[PDB]
Amino acid sequence: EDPQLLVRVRGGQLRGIRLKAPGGPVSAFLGIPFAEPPVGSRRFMPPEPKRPWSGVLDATTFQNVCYQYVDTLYPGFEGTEMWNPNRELSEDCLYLNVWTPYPRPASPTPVLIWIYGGGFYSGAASLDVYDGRFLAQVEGAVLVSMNYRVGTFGFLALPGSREAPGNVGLLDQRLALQWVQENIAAFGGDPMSVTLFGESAGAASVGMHILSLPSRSLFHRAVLQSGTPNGPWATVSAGEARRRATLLARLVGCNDTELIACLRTRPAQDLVDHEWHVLPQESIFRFSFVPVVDGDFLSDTPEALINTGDFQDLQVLVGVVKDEGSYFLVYGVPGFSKDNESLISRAQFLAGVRIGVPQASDLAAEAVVLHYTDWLHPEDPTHLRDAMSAVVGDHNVVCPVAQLAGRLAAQGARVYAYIFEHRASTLTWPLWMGVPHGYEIEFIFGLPLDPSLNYTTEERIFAQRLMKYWTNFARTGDPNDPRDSKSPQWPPYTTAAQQYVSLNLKPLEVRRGLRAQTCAFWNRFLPKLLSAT
Amino acid sequence: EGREDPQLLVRVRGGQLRGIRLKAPGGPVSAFLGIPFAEPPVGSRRFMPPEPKRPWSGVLDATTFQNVCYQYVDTLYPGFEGTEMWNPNRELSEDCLYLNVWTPYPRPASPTPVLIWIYGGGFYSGAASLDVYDGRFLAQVEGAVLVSMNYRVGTFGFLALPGSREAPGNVGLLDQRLALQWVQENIAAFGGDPMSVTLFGESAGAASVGMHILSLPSRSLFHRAVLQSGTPNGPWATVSAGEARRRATLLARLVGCNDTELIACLRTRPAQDLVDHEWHVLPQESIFRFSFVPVVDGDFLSDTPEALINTGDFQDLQVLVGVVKDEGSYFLVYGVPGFSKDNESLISRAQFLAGVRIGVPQASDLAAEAVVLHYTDWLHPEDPTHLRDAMSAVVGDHNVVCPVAQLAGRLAAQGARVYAYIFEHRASTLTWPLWMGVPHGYEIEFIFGLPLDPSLNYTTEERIFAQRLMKYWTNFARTGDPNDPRDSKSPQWPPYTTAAQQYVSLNLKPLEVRRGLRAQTCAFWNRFLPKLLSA
Ligand SMILES: *[C@@H]1O[C@H](CO)[C@@H](O)[C@H](O)[C@H]1NC(C)=O
Repeated sequence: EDPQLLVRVRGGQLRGIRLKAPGGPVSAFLGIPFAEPPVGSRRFMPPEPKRPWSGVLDATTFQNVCYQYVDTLYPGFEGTEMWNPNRELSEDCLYLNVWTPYPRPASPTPVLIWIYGGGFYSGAASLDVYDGRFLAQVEGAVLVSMNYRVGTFGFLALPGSREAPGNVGLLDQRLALQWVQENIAAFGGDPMSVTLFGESAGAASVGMHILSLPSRSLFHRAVLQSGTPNGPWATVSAGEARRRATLLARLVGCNDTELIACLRTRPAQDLVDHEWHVLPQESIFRFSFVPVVDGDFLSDTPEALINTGDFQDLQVLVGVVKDEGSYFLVYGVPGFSKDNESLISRAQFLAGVRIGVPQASDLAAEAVVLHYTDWLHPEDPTHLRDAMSAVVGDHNVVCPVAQLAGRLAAQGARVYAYIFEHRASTLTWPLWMGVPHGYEIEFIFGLPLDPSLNYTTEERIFAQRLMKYWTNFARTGDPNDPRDSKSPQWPPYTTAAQQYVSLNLKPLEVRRGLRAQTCAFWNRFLPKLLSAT
Repeated sequence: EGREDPQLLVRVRGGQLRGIRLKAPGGPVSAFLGIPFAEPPVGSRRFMPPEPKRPWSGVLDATTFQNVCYQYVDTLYPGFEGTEMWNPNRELSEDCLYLNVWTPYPRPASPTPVLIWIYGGGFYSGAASLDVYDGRFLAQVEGAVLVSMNYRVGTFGFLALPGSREAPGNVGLLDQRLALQWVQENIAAFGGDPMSVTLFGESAGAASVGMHILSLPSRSLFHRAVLQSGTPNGPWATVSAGEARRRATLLARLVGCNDTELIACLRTRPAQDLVDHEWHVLPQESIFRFSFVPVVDGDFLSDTPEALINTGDFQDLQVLVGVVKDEGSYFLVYGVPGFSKDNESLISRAQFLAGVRIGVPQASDLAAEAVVLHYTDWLHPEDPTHLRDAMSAVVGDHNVVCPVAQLAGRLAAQGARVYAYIFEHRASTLTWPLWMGVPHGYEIEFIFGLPLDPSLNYTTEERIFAQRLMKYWTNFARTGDPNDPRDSKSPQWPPYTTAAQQYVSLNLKPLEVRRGLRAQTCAFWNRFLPKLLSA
């Protein structure tokens, strides 16, 4: 009974496991319950604090992954499977993991809380890419990750109802943050220095915690990687959530109270079966059950909230990867596949745009096509392919991120921005997808430090660099190594200068304007095209 | 005759002409100036088609330029060369339908290629007698027969009651067509080859050239065409029949006036009255808009130029087209608040938004928003220098550069041999400020070879440059190809194609080949903006 692996939290005792990281041991506490299992009558409902437990709860193993769609587009392919559940599915999934240095830190240590992506329909804190051992070992970071409900279970709302208020997945996260405030000191984490970080939907979730007052007392800093609360995909209106919930119910054979009672009687997989048959249009980067603008958790739209919010005593790190949109195209854009080079035609491109920007009118779609057509090579297949990728990445990530960075900086935040441009050597996706959505995570988490993963020496040093930026940010609100001069400084992002840095194998390069012209098209023009028409 | 220079006595269909031996730098040229090609379009003939000049008797003196067609005289900057060079340089009179011929001296033995100049001036001004249209250098240095003609401008050439007998519109264009006919019949008298006639013109001259391309009865009258910074298509060169009716009726009201009764009243008005009100008839506050322009009459122009270039068969056609670096800069001082020749014209974002409304007077709110969006540099959205240049670009692109791209594109796609240029050399003698760059109209002096006149103070490189340009142009006139078929050292000027979109830079440096004529930006004006404005 190693006394370093034995901790007492408000609910009782836990016993972790000593895990091996390349440069030494780390204490891991895996599958710590933070909520009552949200099962039976508690499906679709807000989480409640886990009741205390007797004796020593075994926290040496990852708990169940929340009930979700499992991906089958490319069975047995590592590129898709790395995002697939790696533990048993179960509605009983409200668990969090903690990694600390071994021995557990002597002084209060900054806490990083990870919030996975997965389009609000999938994900799990237990994937290899979110492994906290390296950050814990190399940087001395106390790292926390939590499971939160996804799909219908986390996000199906009948807004205004008592039994499906919506945003419960987000409340799952909030409860885990609450859990951190109350318990992390026991692990030698500093509750007064909690940085949230997340990618894709996890990034949108971080952004919603920024935009939701009761979350603000629970962290001091945020990192949003390739995702935002604003933009086309991260939220739906009350009216729209009701409609999909209503539609899914009918689809599974089901007054709010009565409708929800019936949904609660259905096996999990039944709801997941028809999850994807509620989207209003054929569309990539669109997700059935996502956070709802409820006038509660989110008092207004994220757009409204970031335009008017006061972000003065807040530090934010935000960024994107070089090819945000490539990944998504192979999920229903004709002409796109991982298996060939996906050189498309002009016609495939116009049809592709109606899917990538599914909310767009004929006119708006035309505006898009005409903006993204390189007019010197109008029908070049490489150009059209790369442009399709760009349309989707810009619409869904880069421009919402630029939009967020701008508003936050204008309104008092300290903002640091990046673009991630190193394609992992081990990437199993074809070359044309470039640096796809999500392939920066393994690097931030420090996976290349595991010599058995066959990442290049260079990639290992890169990963060390990134872990340093992220943890320096966690530590100070500033990603710069406060002992260094060689390698330029990472300047804050501002609305004036619009400075961001490229993250890749070369030293930091400062660039200005993050797709400034193209994001002006998305953030300023297209709205007007739809608000008048 | 008897004691006169035997090289200066020519006969044409209407009689005998005495010309004048002129001194050019490399030797003498024959000039026949002020040859009437039409009955004076006066009195009851104002607004009417030109009637062919009735034969005269005796020897017509053709040794001086004739009257300039009645027109508005620019006063914006009194004393200033930059504006005066464009102002009438002979008496203003409605009796102005004369033309000029420059040939070698002595006149060539074998028939030589004819270049016919059609001057610009927005269809409200111009004269074939301005110094920058001096045909002597092209005549002396390239052995060209150069012909230029006056055509009625403003109301006299373009006021139209479409459908009426007494003011059918496009008569200015018909003046041009009459001089083309005169060339067909008479040019061989001068050693000109009527079977090798190249039209070239700039701005409204270029637009004019393009309308001859687009109007079948003019097609038989020339073989090759040069359009300099102007096109029959685009937002300024034509008006709908309805809009010309509107402008003409309104002008009539303004001066005190059944179409017959109205036109008859207009004909009783002094010429100067019409000029005094010609600017009071435009629908919006605008620059690069002109009141009385070619009308889409279903006669001269059987459809809109856009429709005709979209669907025309241009198989035989050889066309040279291009633009100056800063097409728009000139126009900004003529009524965009903020802009002037006397300072750097650094403007505010506000002045930019307002300038866009004036520069694109046909744009709805959303359309203008799009323009502003497209031309703003979002790195420095408030920068006065960018905003100034952007304002220029907007006006330049919308009126000239993108029309030329649309034209070049359509013509190429439909059988034409198109050669394309961007002229980027700023005259060392330019009197406009530096910020205006290479303004609209400032390639003309080079094509015409003025720098060859050592009294004009052009640099030696400009002299060599002018010669180069004269060579490009007259080769194109001669062959349909601006390239020198010998000189293979010099980089070749490739045709412009939809595939490769090649055009050449014209400046002091040897030819450079570039691809795409503001391709991205012109897709906005040519492909997107129309679609917007269907909403
Ligand atoms: C050209 O230069 C000479 C220099 O002696 C000067 O006297 C003359 O006024 C100049 N003329 C022009 C065209 O400006």
